[PDB]
Amino acid sequence: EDAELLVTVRGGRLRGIRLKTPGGPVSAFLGIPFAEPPMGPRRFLPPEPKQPWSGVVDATTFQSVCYQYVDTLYPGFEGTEMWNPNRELSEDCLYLNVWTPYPRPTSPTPVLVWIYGGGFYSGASSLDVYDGRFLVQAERTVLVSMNYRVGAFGFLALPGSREAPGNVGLLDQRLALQWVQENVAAFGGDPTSVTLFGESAGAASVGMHLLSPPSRGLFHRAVLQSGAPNGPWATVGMGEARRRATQLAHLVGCPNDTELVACLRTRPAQVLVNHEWHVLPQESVFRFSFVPVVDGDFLSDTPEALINAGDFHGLQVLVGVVKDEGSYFLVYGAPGFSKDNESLISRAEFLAGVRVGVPQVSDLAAEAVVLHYTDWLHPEDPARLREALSDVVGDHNVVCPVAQLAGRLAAQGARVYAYVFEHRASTLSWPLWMGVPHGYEIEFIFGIPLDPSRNYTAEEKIFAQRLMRYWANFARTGDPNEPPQWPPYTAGAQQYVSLDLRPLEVRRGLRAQACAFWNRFLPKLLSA
Amino acid sequence: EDAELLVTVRGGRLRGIRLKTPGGPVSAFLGIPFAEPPMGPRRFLPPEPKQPWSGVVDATTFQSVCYQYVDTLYPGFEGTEMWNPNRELSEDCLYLNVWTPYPRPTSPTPVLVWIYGGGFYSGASSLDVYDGRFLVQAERTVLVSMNYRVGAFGFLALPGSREAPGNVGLLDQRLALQWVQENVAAFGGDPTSVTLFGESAGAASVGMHLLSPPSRGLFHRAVLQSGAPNGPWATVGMGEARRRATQLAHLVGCPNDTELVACLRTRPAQVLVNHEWHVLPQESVFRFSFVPVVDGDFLSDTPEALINAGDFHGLQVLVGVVKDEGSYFLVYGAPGFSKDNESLISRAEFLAGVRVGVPQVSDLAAEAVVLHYTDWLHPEDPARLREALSDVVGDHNVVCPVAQLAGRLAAQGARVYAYVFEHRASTLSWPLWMGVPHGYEIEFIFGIPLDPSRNYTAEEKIFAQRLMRYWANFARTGDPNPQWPPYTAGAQQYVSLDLRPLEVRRGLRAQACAFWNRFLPKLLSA
Ligand SMILES: *[C@@H]1O[C@H](CO[C@@H]2O[C@@H](C)[C@@H](O)[C@@H](O)[C@@H]2O)[C@@H](O[C@@H]2O[C@H](CO)[C@@H](O)[C@H](O)[C@H]2NC(C)=O)[C@H](O)[C@H]1NC(C)=O
Ligand SMILES: *[C@@H]1O[C@H](CO[C@@H]2O[C@@H](C)[C@@H](O)[C@@H](O)[C@@H]2O)[C@@H](O)[C@H](O)[C@H]1NC(C)=O
Ligand SMILES: Nc1c2c(nc3ccccc13)CCCC2
Ligand SMILES: Nc1c2c(nc3ccccc13)CCCC2
Repeated sequence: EDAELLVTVRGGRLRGIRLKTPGGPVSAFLGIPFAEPPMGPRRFLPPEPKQPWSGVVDATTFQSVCYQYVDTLYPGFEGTEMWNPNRELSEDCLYLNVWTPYPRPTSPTPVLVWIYGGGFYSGASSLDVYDGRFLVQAERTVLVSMNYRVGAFGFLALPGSREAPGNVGLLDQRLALQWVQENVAAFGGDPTSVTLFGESAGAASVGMHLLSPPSRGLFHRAVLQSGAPNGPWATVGMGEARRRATQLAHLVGCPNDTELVACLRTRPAQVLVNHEWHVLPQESVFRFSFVPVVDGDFLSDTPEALINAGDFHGLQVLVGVVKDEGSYFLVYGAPGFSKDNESLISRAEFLAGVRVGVPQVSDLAAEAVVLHYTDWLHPEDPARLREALSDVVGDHNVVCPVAQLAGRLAAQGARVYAYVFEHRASTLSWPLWMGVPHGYEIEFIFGIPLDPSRNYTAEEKIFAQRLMRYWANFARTGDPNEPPQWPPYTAGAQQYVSLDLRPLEVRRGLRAQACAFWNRFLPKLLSA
Repeated sequence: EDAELLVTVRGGRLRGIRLKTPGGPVSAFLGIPFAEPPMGPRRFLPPEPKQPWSGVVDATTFQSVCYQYVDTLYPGFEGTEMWNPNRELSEDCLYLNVWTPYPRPTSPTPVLVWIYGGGFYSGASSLDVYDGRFLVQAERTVLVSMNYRVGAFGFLALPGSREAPGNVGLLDQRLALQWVQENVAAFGGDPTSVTLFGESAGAASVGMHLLSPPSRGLFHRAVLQSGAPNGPWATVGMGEARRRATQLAHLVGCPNDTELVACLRTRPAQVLVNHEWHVLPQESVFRFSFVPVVDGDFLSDTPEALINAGDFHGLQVLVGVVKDEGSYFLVYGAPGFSKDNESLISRAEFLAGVRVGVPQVSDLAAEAVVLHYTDWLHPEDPARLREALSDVVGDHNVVCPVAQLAGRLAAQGARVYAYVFEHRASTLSWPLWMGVPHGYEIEFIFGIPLDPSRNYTAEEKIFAQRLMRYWANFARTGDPNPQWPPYTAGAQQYVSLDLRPLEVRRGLRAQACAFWNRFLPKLLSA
């Protein structure tokens, strides 16, 4: 037996596996339990640490995915299946993974912690596209990813109740981050240089760990990719959380908060998932039923409030977006859209879709959106209309939330780096009109193009290697630049770089004209 | 006696004068009385027609300027003095002018009727820059201009009262237009082809005649230059009109409407003028105390409602703006501005000026303006800020009202032509940063460059002749015609007027004017 694949952590002994890379061998420890299974009476409760075990836990394959809705819109389509669970669903799912160089490192090695996205209703650390092996081998880091509860199992909140307090999925993450502090050295990781990185809801979660003091001592640097804690989708108010938890109970035959959660706990997990989307107040895209709740505990104020009031000196942050953040979401409810035609919508469809992409606002607010995103020299051009609705959804949900976070953090002491990821993968199966859709920079950051079994080009492999260098430099030093150069983002100059097969190009403003509308004006209108 | 300079109109006999022009003689009848002098007990009342006279009235010079404020911000500066009165002030001012070719045409000739602007508080047909002689001698048309009462004397309104009903300045205009129908033939004019054209408030008045049926049988075609009846400055509501009338009264020592107007009539005209600007509710630019009031009589609804609801089939309209409508207005009250330095304002000054240029709106509305006119990659560039405040003032007060007027008329049956005038006159004395300011296309329409005594270039003279042809072509055919296409709500085509040939372009500040015409009203109701 290979001693490099035996590790003792505080709970007990683990047996790992050796994995091949086009470069060298990597050690992987998959399916390490870090919490007690949140089953039965423990559904909806904060995670409790994993009791220690005798014998040797076999950490040789991915454990199960937390219960979640499965995309069925395009059965068999690679563009959606790559995000669907690739292991059995279980509520017994709070496991984490460690990838480390082979043999295990000598000296403390810098640690990357990955938090997956998926709108807080979906995701898993087992997905192919989050494979740690390439970053570990190429950039000599230790990489940890964790599963955390999603949907109602992670974020159903009856605020004030002991029985369903909310944010427990967030607490899953924190527990994993605590686990990393106490055990990562056993694998050669340096617990004093831990960098959090995530995408979609994972980037929102990274941000929430920045703004929650108990989490803030658990890591040192942050990367937020196409997501932010201040997005209109990433948090919910106490009342709406209570209304949504309550409508779910009604939809599954339930039933006193205690009597209500008690009844929810007797229902099969899959039953809750089947009614997940029906709790939403409105037909929408880019809105999700059970997300983090602002109740004064995990988040003492709204993420936007906490950003504006924070002393962020001594923090380095890497943030960015892809070119076409909003595109794919349109085929999940915007009238006239499809992945299978050109989606050249009519003006009436555009106006309809504006209410789907910016839900729950006054008619005045909708008109203000229609005003900003219309070219009044071409009010009915279908191609321009498709592009504008994509820009509405992308600006409203990702780009302008991210721009606000970056600018406020920068103006309040943080060193910020910003990127726009502008390369469309040669392997992409979504239509060409979707551009670079939300999420399709992750495969390059994780180095997936280096897999020979996959058919990327020679330039994409080099591109992936550049990206891994940028991210790893940021982890080690707080600066993505190699020790043409990538400048910090400031509230004034608003400089960012474009990542593609061409060399770095520095540009100004993350959609500054649009994001003035969403960040500066539209809040004021909504208060009157 | 010269038989060409005697005309008989329904009131009596008139004696004219023969005028020299660079291109030949022109007959001019200047100072024809068309109403009884609105003096004494007739201050504030509708004009009453001139009663006929025996003998021969000498219509040989411009009559008096109606009582108005005189600009003193830059004493002696031609840029302001050229608009100030060039005759004595009097309430005895209701005279009009007729220019006609020499000898008088023997076939009926199409008529252009000019209404001057000046914010409804100032102006005169006497001004050099409205000299009719050049248009007449070049395009063989008959040109008429009239004086109309301005300020309180033309537009002070206590709505509902017979003693100060308001809009009497407009009725002065209407009376002159009635005069044109009964008498223009006596000079060779054709009362069946009359084209109204005006600028600033004169353009807004042209529009109000389109939207009031009694005026609408008195002309056939319309030209609106840098002004429109739907502009935020061109009308006022009944209540606000009454509030300003009443404050003006209080400020000059006057306590019953008939007793209030009675007391106002005992005040010297100059006393009224001195207190004109004090009734304005707010510090502002591009706002004027006494303007047309929407009271259901002359205007049965607001100019927007009447436009949006009107069937305009069979109407031809020529409309347009200058390049920099808003620029000069800023040195009259916007913080940091001067005609004498570059006025490279600070952002703090910019934000202040937005409240002066967009007066009487909610803080929310003010913010909506700041959003659309800030470049958020250069939020504090002084030059960009200067250019942006100019655009705020010009777009809100002129460009977008005219564009709204143009598009709605086109979409409901009218043939519309639109222009942007982009030539800065060689003679201009306003600073270079103001561009082509509001009003500095008029001299080219009237052909003033043909005056040899004035130092225009040979290219400006050719340019002036080209413009006069366009306007006169529009007057005779309804079509100014490289070809100048109709303005429509979809394609929104307009032409650029400068020393280069016609260039067709799209949209009268379409992105900005969607804000002012489509969105901002909705925001102001909630
Ligand atoms: C441009 O000038 C304005 C106006 O100042 C007037 O005109 C100048 C040419 C000069 O004659 C000044 O003395 C005049 O007062 C300047 O704005 C003024 O700033 C002063 C501060 O000293 C202030 O008291 C005034 O209220 C301001 N005037 C207005 C109308 O707001 C402006 O600073 C000058 N711009 C420059 C120098 O770049
Ligand atoms: C594009 O597709 C939209 C969705 O229609 C669905 O998908 C297409 C491919 C067809 O199979 C259709 O029958 C399905 O219901 C349409 O609503 C939209 O009109 C289409 N746009 C076009 C054809 O230009
Ligand atoms: N780009 C993404 C898509 C889906 N889920 C995702 C989850 C996380 C990050 C990107 C994603 C499901 C629908 C297909 C697109
Ligand atoms: N441009 C104009 C100015 C004034 N009056 C005007 C009147 C009509 C048209 C343009 C004008 C008086 C102030 C100086 C500028």
